[PDB]
Amino acid sequence: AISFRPTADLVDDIGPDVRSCDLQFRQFGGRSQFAGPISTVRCFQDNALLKSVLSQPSAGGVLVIDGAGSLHTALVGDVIAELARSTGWTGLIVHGAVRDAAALRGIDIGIKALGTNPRKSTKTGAGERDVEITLGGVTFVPGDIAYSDDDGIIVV
Amino acid sequence: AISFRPTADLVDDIGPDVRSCDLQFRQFGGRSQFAGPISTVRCFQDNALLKSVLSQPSAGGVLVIDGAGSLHTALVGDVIAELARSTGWTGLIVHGAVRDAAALRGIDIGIKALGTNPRKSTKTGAGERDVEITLGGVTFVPGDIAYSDDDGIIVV
Amino acid sequence: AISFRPTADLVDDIGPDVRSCDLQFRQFGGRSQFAGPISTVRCFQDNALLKSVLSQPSAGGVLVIDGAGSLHTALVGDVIAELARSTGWTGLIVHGAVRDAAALRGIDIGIKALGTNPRKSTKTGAGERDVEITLGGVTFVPGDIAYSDDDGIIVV
Repeated sequence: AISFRPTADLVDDIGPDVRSCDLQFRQFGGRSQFAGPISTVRCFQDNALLKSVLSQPSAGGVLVIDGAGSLHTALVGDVIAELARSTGWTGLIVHGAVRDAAALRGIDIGIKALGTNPRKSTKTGAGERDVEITLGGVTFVPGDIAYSDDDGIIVV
Repeated sequence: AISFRPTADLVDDIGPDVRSCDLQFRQFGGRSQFAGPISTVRCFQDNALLKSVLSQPSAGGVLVIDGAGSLHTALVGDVIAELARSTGWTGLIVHGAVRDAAALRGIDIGIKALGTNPRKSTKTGAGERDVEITLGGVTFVPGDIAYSDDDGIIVV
Repeated sequence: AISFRPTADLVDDIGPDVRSCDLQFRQFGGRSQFAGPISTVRCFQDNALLKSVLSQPSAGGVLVIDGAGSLHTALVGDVIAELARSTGWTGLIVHGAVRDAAALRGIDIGIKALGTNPRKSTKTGAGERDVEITLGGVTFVPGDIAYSDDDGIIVV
C-alpha cells in the first residue's frame, strides 16, 4: 500500500525536477489528501468508460480522467464517486466537471475537478483507457504514483 | 410558490436538452439553494436600475443581473441584498461583482456572482429591464423559473 | 500604527477615484483582514530576495510580491510566512503561488495569492526591491498604505 505524504515534503525530497502539476483544481471529496497507483481514461462528456473502470476492484488506486476540461457535463457524481470508493479507489482527478457537490464532500474519497455542472454526461462508452495524460506540465502515466493535497499533485 | 429542487434532480427529469448554465459562479448568500420566477436587468457598473427593481414586492423572484461580468465595481452589496430579501426576492444571479462579502453570507437570500470589489457602482439608472440574458449557454427569460444550488443553475 | 478598516468603508470615504484592485485573490492566512505600510519586491519563481526583506523588523508592514502571477513555484510557504509574522509584518500579497496551504491558515498573518504549488522557488536572490507594482489597475507604491479584506484591496 502507498502511504500518503504531503506534496510539499515530496518536493523537498525529489528536488528541482519534481513532477508537480500546475493546474489549479478544486477539492470536492471527503478526503483532502490521497495517494495511490495511477490508472487513466480519456473521454469527452461521456462517463460510461470511466464508470466501468471504477467498477473494478482497486488497491487504493487513483483514476485520472481527461475530459478535455469541459465544464458542460458532470463526469462524476455521487453514484460514480460512491462506486469508486466501494471498490477501493482512493482518489479521482477529473479534468472536467462533477455534480452532487454537496454530497461529494460526504464520500470518503479524494476528488479534484475544475468545476461543476448538473448536466449529465452521455454513456456511449467512447474513450481510451491506459493512455498518458499531460496536465499542467505533468504527464500522468499508468502505474506511476499520484499524491494529492491542498497544495497540488505530485507524480512519482 | 415555486418549491426548490436540486439541479441534478431537475436534470434527471428534463433530459439531454436541459437548460443548464455552464458559467461557474461563486456563492455569497445565506442560502445556497433557491428557486423562483425570473426577472432581468442589463447594466454596466451601475446599480440604480436593479435597485429600483428589487425595491418592488416579489413573490420569491430571482433577479438575473447582466453587468457584462465586470469585476471593477460591486453591483450588489449588503444594502441591496437586504432590500431584495425584505421585499420577497429569493435569489440574485450577478454576472459581475459584489461587495460586503462577509455580510452577504449572513443575509437570508441566495447570491451568486463572479467575484468581489469594494468599489461602488454608479447610480445613473442606465440599463434595460426585462431583456433576455444569455450566460453559459442558457438564456434567462423573464417569467421562466430559475433553480440554483452548489452544482449550477437550471432554467425551466 | 495603522488601524484596519473594511475596504467597502474606505471606498465610501474616498469616492469614485478610490484605488481598488480588481485582481481576484484567494485568502490563505490566519487573518482575513489586514492593513499596513507597503514594501515591494519583484521576482520570478525565486524567493531569496523577498525572504531577506521579510527577515527585517517591520511595524505591521505589508509586502507586495510581484512574481508575474506564476503558478509554477511557491513564493511563500509556512517558513517564510512564519518568519514574516515573527518580524512584525501584517500581510503578504503574492502575485504568484504559495505552498503549505493547510498550515498557512494557522499562521497569524494575512496572505493573498493566486493559487498553490508545492514546487519550490529558487534562491538566487534575483529581483528588485522597492519598485512600483501595478496589479488590477492599482499601483502599489512603497510607503503607501494597503488595506485588505474579503472584498479586495485598497491603497491609500
